[PDB]
Amino acid sequence: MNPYERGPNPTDALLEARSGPFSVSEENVSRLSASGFGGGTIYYPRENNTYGAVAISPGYTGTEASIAWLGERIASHGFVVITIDTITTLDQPDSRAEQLNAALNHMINRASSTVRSRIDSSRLAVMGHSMGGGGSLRLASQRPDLKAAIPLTPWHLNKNWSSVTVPTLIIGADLDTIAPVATSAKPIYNSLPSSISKAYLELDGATHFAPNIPNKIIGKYSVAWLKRFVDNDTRYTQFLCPGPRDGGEVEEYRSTCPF
Ligand SMILES: [Li+]
Repeated sequence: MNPYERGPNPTDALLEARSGPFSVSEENVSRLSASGFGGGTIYYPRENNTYGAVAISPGYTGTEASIAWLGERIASHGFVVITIDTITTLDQPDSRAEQLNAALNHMINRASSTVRSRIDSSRLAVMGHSMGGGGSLRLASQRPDLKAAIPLTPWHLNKNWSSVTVPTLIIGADLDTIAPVATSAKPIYNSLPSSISKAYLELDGATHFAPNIPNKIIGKYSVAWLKRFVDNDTRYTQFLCPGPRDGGEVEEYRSTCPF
């Protein structure tokens, strides 16, 4: 029925494990190869299928090492993911929006034949930490063709992204003092309309930098959002709707369920 389904039927434990069910290979992107971004590493499933593609940007002063684990973990579930370095570590969100677009075009048009052939270039997503998260919002606003956006503890000058129609998962951190959710992630979340697919997930006991180490909640619901909207995979609806309990790693969850 759904031609884009990949991998076995999902369970909690499957989505929580450090690695998903697809075995993955890497392709190095040199800075000299990258036009308009700082290079990075492409993780892809070795199995010969087509998959959506995802570009992930780090945040201010951040390197790709800060987001590496999340690239390989998402890839291990059935996606082609590039984690990038940016042109300079001090680039601001709109510049990162540009580099995320550059990262997507590198994967689709510039990567080796082994990577390009595994990509359905009509199904793309962006993700970002902090200023990279504002990059994801800005490019999503500019590229309503994208199928998903996951800003992690995001910050952008502007908190009004009501013009975005891409299905967007905002992840915030309750102890975040650098992009406090009160002024950034939650104003960003509430700016998106009820008419689009969206959700807000606030980590419990979590600082701005919780996305930069392996985190089973971020891994689980990132994959779940990408499955539902990059792959149209309704097997994953049940993880997002009504979505995670509190009381235990999840402090708060809002959504426009049902999807
Ligand atoms: Li908390």
